Amino acid sequence: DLSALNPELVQAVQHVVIGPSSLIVHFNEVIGRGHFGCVYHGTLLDNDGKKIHCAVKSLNRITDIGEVSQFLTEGIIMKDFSHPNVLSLLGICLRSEGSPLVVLPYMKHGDLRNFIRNETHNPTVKDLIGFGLQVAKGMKFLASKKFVHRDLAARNCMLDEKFTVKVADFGNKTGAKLPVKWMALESLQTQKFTTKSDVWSFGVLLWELMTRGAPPYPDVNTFDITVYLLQGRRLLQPEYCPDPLYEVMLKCWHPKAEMRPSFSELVSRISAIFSTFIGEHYVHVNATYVNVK
Ligand SMILES: O=C(Nc1ccc(Oc2ccnc3[nH]ccc23)c(F)c1)c1cccn(-c2ccc(F)cc2)c1=O
Repeated sequence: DLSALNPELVQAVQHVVIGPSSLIVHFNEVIGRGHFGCVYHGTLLDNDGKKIHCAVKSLNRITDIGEVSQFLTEGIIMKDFSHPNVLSLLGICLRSEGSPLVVLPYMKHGDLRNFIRNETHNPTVKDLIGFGLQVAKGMKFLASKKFVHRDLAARNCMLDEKFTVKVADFGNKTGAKLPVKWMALESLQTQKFTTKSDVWSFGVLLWELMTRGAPPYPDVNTFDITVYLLQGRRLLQPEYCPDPLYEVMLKCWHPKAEMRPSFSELVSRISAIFSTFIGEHYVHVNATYVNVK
């Protein structure tokens, strides 16, 4: 039904729409398979003189109407998400006899977590610190628009052919369903999300980077993370992590949310650490983290 939903709100879906003949969505070519997400290879015909390859995520036709909204609603968020360290949507061409569309630019290298784990790759201490700096830049931008991510993690970050990191979100709320291992104390306790709780999340992300994609707190259950922290615990210093960068992770996990540094100060602090390295140090994988989920 198009008569309709929110005939004054869902009008923004006008701009984000493609022309008559300018798209081809192959299903023999599958970008993957999420869960309730349409992840397939996709071909787009941009005006002309341009050949754009993208990731296609447009949902079924007569799926319903109340479950359809929640979708076209989240695709709109990216309307004004224009930063080089943030993912954005190419458009939404709603078919007449097919379905309404969605489009995300194609990322050659996929998800940041899987890239660092591949053994055929050889990142250095500088490479990894540089991936972290790039995430801090995107968060400083989202923070300024008063936008709260809620799920900052290395698996939600993307990587293209130039090695530019793009923050994104791969489309219950009590105990198990949420990302309890990336959450701040106040968040786990009261279930309310803020930018200062995005800072906590960023420090876990910096941990994943220096261990080359290891899982955080592998011995502790999600049901009891609050109890484990409240004893006075934090993740350990990785082998290939610089002293000063560990001091920064500790600051992101400060007990009082208002004492944590801002994304602005993080960008500042991390660029200095970065600037003192050349690239003569290789990071190898921990045997004990190897083959662990
Ligand atoms: O539908 C989203 N995202 C998404 C992310 C990755 C996806 O998979 C690929 C895309 C391109 N190349 C690939 N190669 C292999 C896999 C792959 C993919 F299909 C979709 C999305 C929706 C709404 C809001 N936001 C959003 C953005 C910034 C933000 F900061 C928070 C939320 C999103 O990200």
